Amino acid sequence: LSYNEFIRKVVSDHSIQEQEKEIRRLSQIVFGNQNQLANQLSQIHENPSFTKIISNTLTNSPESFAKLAGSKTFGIKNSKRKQAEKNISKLVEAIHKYADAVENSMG
Repeated sequence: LSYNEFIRKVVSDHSIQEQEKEIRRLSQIVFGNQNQLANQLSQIHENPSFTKIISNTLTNSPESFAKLAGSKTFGIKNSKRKQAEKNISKLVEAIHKYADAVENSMG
């Protein structure tokens, strides 16, 4: 309702939106579905304290959520699979940034 408040909201809204976009881009690479983690994102949005649990699973057991993009044949990962794996770290970071932005907007 105040000018400074409106500015803070604009910036806050913006950082949320930019992370959502990057999460979609990275999810496409990791899982082949830019909305693969829609459930988890809305869960985090509702309660950002769930971010640690979800992030740990993504880091250590990503195929709990879905099969990774690409394939692995007799232990040999093709190029799509290698790119999927190499983007998990940045997907986790984007989810942490999203959670931080949501957590900050709440106050």
